[PDB]
Amino acid sequence: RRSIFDAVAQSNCQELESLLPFLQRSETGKTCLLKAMLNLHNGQNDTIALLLDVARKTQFVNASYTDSYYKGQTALHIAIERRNMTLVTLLVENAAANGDFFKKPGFYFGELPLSLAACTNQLAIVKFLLQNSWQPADISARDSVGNTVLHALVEVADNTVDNTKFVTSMYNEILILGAKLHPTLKLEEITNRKGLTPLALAASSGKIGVLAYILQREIHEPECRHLSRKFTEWAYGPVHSSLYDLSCIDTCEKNSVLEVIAYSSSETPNRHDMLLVEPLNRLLQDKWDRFVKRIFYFNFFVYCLYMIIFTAAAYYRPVEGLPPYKLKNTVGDYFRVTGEILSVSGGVYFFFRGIQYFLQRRPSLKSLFVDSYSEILFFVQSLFMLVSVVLYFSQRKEYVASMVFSLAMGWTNMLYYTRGFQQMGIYAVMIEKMILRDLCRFMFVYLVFLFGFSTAVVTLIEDGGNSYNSLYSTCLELFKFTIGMGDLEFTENYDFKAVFIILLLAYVILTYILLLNMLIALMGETVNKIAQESKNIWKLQRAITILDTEKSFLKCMRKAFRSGKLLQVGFTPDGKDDYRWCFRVDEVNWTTWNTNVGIINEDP
Amino acid sequence: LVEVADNTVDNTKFVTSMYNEILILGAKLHPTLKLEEITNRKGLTPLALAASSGKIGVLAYILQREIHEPECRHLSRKFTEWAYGPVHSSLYDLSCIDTCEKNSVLEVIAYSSSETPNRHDMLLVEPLNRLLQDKWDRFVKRIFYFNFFVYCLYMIIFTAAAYYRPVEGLPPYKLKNTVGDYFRVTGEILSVSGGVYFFFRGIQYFLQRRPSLKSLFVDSYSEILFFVQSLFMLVSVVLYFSQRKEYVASMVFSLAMGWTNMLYYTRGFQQMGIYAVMIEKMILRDLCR
Amino acid sequence: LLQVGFTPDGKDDYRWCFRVDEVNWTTWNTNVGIINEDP
Ligand SMILES: C=C(C)[C@]12C[C@@H](C)[C@@]34O[C@](Cc5ccccc5)(O[C@@H]1[C@@H]3C=C(COC(=O)Cc1ccc(O)c(OC)c1)C[C@]1(O)C(=O)C(C)=C[C@@H]41)O2
Ligand SMILES: C=C(C)[C@]12C[C@@H](C)[C@@]34O[C@](Cc5ccccc5)(O[C@@H]1[C@@H]3C=C(COC(=O)Cc1ccc(O)c(OC)c1)C[C@]1(O)C(=O)C(C)=C[C@@H]41)O2
Repeated sequence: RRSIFDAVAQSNCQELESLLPFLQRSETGKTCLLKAMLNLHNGQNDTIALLLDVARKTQFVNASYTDSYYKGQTALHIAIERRNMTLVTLLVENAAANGDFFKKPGFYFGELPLSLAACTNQLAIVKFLLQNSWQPADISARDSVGNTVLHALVEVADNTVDNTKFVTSMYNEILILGAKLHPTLKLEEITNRKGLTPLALAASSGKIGVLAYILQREIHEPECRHLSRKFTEWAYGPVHSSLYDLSCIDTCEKNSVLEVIAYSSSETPNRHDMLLVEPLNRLLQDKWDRFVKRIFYFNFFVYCLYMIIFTAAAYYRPVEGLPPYKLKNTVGDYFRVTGEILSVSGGVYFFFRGIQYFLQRRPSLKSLFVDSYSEILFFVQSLFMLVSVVLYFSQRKEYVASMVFSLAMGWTNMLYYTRGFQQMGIYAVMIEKMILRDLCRFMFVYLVFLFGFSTAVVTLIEDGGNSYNSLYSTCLELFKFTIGMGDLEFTENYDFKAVFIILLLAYVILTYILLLNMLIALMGETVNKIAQESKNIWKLQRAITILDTEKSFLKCMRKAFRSGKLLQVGFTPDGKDDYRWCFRVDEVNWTTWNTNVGIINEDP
Repeated sequence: LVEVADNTVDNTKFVTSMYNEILILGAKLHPTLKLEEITNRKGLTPLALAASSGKIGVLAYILQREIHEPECRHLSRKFTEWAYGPVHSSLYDLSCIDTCEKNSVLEVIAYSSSETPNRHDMLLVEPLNRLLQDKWDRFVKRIFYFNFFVYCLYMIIFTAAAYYRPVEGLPPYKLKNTVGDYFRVTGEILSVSGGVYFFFRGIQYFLQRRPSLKSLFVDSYSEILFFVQSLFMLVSVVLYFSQRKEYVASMVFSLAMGWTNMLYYTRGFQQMGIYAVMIEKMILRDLCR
Repeated sequence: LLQVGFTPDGKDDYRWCFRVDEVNWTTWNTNVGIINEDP
């Protein structure tokens, strides 16, 4: 064994030739062929052919490494990786890499020779394997996870421009070849174990390039034209109207692309930019303009009424006695009690809606305050209302201490409804983001400074006065300096006036002049950085609003409000009458001058 | 060759190319001799000299250089452990980047007196940033957080003991059998011990580094502030045991400084470390004018 | 501590290395000198 391995590594067949007659007369698992293939330089491994001939003259071709790390690897995989067309053909003429190296430091390409060839830019080897006379590869085969070659191609994509160009081109080539070989089979419809298709997988994983390619792709070849999603309804001059498939973009049995993009947990790289693709933005705008805007405005109006009733009923709360408060025959009492009942009902409604959302989505802690700010705020207001009810019926007077907070939250939650308008939706987005990010840092630093100087000042004071020798009072008096209401001499119970005035001046210069102006500068810089990002965040928020409204209204009319019209785009390869729910859009282009064919309809 | 380099793009290309050529020829003629190991009178090697003088181009060339020629391959620092497809894992030498007998590159870059042109950008080279992040994640983060926690405890004890200072009489204040007096005296002892500790640490730093006056407030802001707080504490002690009531006039200042020194510990976090950096720089530059 | 090759006179060039991975689509595998046979 050692001598054979040494001869194979040395690329010398003299020792192997001498030992062959002797053999005839007489943890890893690597075979002689695998070792020869691995230890090959510039195709200098010549012992492979002799070893294969000897093995045939004496099952060895399929020998594979048995190690869990490299389980399943064979000579064909090594040849394919090495980019040896001749060696690959020779090995094929005369499996799945399940090893941990090839599972989801490692490289994932699927677990089939066809997938490995497809993911590596060896198109010729893909073609040869697909139409190899000795043995053709199975285009529809799936690995352990269930990914096909198309799933593997989607997984490989990393949004790099060259990588995107590759993955899209190879996807198109494999699609066309698969259609040519097996017209009946629908390759894209296949799903992996998780249940996602290549399009759904691309939308879920954030691969914007693959999604953009798939959504709007046209194959002009008459041989394979049904493998397209964007057609051309007609064209007269520089004007032409086209269609988009919208097959599983609007409503799909498993999961549509819109809801996969919108309901992503923000771990997806670029959810915000994934809705700018050609069909999706226009589809969302169509849904907004058609039937969602009126429902949104009605919801806003009803919330306004609820808040007005809540404010009126809380303003006129009974003040004399202890809760609960017995009813009175006066009409005012009846109206007040009606207001309280309506407020409590609204609180319960929001409580249940928040619980429903948190169960359905199961957000993680990190993304809880980054993707569900509005839901958290509404749920917290409902929680305050319910605590207020519990205290009120427990003969406690602290219920008001809860109620007011809820009431305050109520009004400040009206900003949620500013997402129906672009220019105010962006303003609310910036308010949210600044509150989340900047104020935490600013307040940590501010409180460090304030507490340090308040402790120093109250230590200096001796109260011997107005009992200013209190930490709370000194903290409040030093905080007043920040809001332009600070008295420089608010006490005289100190033995040393110079120390007191020096401390106050230092605090004023360090916080009022330095920290606050620095915060102004940082807010200005942040406004510039996120001028465009806020627009994308607002668009995502409105898209989620549209999806929620449509899902809620599905009960009233599940399929009545469907986007796009059913149209015939051509004939199927086997039958005819290729009917699909298309979404027409027009376009005008002076430069190119009408040079194309395939206009579905004769007359514009 | 290192001395000649002036960080110009053409100059850098020259100096690196000639360095490589001379290295290869020297290896061919005299394989046994290790040319780079030689040092000048000051004791620096070409790599250490490049790191010290701020020559970022020469440092970047030296740190990550591979000579594929089989004749002279050991004259390389960045290898290639393996490669399967578009994925490959490589290695870096780290010979005298982490620990060196004379002076490692990391400590030469970090402990430079800011006269070096571009200390700040010299840590972005391929091995150094990842090496520092590895050290942070592995064993330094926990010690930093423990130090922050202990400083928080010290500051809380100091604040509590200074808040309840005796007000009637003249120092020193005789002890009382009450438990509150025992706790207060324990707080004072702990505060004084912390002040002495920071005093000695500041003296140690200033002796080891010997900063110049110009760079004193540009490279050792935190050290100066901690030393000044310790100085205030010691002056407070001296006045307190001299039967003077002005010790409080010192103590409070120290106390104030104490809390505002917590910002030193915001460098364990990027987004607040940058904020503290800007506070420092603005205080130094803009407010004077 | 890892072995990176053989010294010009002796052998077993051992040094304290710091491994890092890299991924690159564009260039397509064209080099030699991989220290280890198997990834
Ligand atoms: C859950 C969180 C973060 C939060 C809950 C409450 C207590 C809140 O204080 C904060 C912390 C705070 C405290 C003081 C000033 C700023 C922030 O911020 C919000 C939270 C911050 C707001 C600011 O107003 C808004 O953000 C409205 C709003 C903006 C964007 C939205 O998409 C939105 O949809 C619901 C609502 C107002 C309060 O909710 C309010 O009215 C009360 C009494 C305190 C504010 O805690
Ligand atoms: C050595 C110097 C420059 C200094 C020492 C003290 C007296 C200081 O005033 C200054 C001058 C001054 C006075 C008033 C306003 C701004 C600046 O600035 C600092 C110095 C300025 C600060 C500002 O807070 C900080 O800078 C905290 C800090 C930031 C960055 C750090 O890396 C850091 O590490 C220790 C600490 C607070 C004081 O130290 C403080 O608490 C007291 C009572 C006065 C401030 O002199």
